[PDB]
Amino acid sequence: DVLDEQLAGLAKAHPSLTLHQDPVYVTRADAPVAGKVALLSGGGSGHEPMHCGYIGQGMLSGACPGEIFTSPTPDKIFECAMQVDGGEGVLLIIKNYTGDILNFETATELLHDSGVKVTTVVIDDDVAVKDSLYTAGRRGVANTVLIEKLVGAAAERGDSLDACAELGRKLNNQGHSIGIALGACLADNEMEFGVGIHGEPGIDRRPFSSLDQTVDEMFDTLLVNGSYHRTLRFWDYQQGSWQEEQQTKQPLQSGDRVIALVNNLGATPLSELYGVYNRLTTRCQQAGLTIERNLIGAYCTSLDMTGFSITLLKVDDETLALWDAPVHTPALNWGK
Amino acid sequence: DVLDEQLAGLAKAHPSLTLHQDPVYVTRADAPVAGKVALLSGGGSGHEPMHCGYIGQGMLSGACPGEIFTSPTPDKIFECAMQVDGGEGVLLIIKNYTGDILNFETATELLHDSGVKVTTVVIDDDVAVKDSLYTAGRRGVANTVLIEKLVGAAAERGDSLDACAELGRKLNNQGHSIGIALGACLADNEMEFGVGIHGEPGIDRRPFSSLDQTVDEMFDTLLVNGSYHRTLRFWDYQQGSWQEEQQTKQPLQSGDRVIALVNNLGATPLSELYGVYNRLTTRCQQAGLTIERNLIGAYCTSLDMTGFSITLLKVDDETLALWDAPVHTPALNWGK
Repeated sequence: DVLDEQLAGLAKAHPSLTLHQDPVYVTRADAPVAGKVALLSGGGSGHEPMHCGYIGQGMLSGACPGEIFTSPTPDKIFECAMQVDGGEGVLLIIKNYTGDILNFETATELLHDSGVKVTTVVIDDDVAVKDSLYTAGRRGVANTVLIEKLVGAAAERGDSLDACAELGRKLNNQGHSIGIALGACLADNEMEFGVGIHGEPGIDRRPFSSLDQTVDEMFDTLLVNGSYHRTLRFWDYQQGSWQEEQQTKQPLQSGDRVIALVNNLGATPLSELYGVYNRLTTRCQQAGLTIERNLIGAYCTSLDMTGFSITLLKVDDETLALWDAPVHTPALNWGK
Repeated sequence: DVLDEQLAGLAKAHPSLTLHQDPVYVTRADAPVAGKVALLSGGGSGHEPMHCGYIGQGMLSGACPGEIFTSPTPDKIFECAMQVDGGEGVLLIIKNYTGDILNFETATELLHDSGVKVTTVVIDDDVAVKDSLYTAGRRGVANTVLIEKLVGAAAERGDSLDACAELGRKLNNQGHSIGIALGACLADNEMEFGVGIHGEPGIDRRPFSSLDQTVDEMFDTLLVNGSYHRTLRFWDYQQGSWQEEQQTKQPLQSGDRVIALVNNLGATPLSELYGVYNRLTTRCQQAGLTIERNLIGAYCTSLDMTGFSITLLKVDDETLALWDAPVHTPALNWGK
């Protein structure tokens, strides 16, 4: 099995990780880490390094890869959570797709019944389409990475489960993303505008004229599709039930300070991502948005898709301190 | 100009870098760093992050990007060297291509004529073809990155120009690389075996049967094409002349300890690189090679070429300590 070989490769390359079998999941080699909230995510294979490359101090305690573009099954999530539980609870970060929501929610209930204190954060940052074939609402994409790092820092600092969960839900309401594909993982010189990370259709297919023009269209969409009201359920561990919570996003606005992630969906040359970043800084400056930090690279992919996404996450001094906090993972590494 | 936009993007993304104009080159924002050997490289654009993503503490003092797949002109190299000169010499790392050799060698003479103490290291690690399209000898490829890190660590701790040069030349004789392409940056299910990073032809075109079989062919070739005797010129700054030096490489052999770099030439998914790494570990174990450290990712590219390269560099305890030493650049970051 090729997925087997790929995960074996991951494990051999990174002694800081432990690959488990029966069921398969990956954790930090030092898990369970006593006295800290444990953070977990997962989803289909094919988005590497999301989420396995984000396992480590200051970020995820473990992750649960599934088959290609397919949520892991509940047994993997349950077993991974039980392995990383440090006695302060486990927070599950779930990207908004039919499969992931079902499987992670099932695992949440199984955990609660086994006495594990658990709650959830749903990610729905893709501003492009509401109600795509495999999502109720908006899709969860690259802002998931930014939230993992920020919530990861908070957990590492010693924040409680509730505090980590509230922070995750708040950041989710402040991050906005959009992706484009020039070719899947249709017509030449044509792009899928607002594509999903499993290849889901976007807003439309339209001509590619230039990188700068494409970035302008993506940026404009982030500015105008920002307003959003919807229900997101979260697990209330005190009552042992799902709580429907209305959640509101405000549009990005002049005066906002942001973290920008220019993300390779798979086969875009880094040179081009820097070109994208250049146009993006220009547009943010014109719109009154201050980019405070950035990430540019392959962080949330879709196999070998030719395309890229832009994520802008509103932040404040406190959030920037969490960003600057140390992180030690395969894909993201920085010290104090 | 697209290149202009991409370099501006690089500069805006990384305050640790300074982009210069008239002529264009990039340096560490803190250069010149007094009292340390300054390390520089450069080459065509289209291999990002090599070399601009390696500018930073523990690695390059600056780099000189040229036009796509084209060496920078001598003025860019000269001005970059003068900007980073810290009074202890400048070491130029040159990949072995007709253009790069001519331009860096011309810049070397100009520097010497201007009173700057300089010397060079030529990289010729690609074992695939001798006398390719644009190279006298063997081509300089991804081992250039490992050498920049190792010599970069040596310069950073205060080693002399001579010691840094000697180290680079020694490492060059110990590193071996080969790349393959499935599609350029021809026939279906066929690969260019031993492809060059500018898209130069390889050993041959052959069928692609599986990832594991491809890795086996690549690995076998590294084992059998290892032995190599050739002349590499270096600048003798005491005599003010080029010195023709015979240099010898031994084949990789049972008992060797190595650093392995599995490198995306452009559009290979990370999942596939881990699969490559998994097979590579098996083959190394069978051959008696101990992999002590690895790097897996997009480190020395060829636009959006679909393909990857494998580099194995023989090392010892001293070299491993240089590898583990702190490095803080756009592409590579680790501390103690």
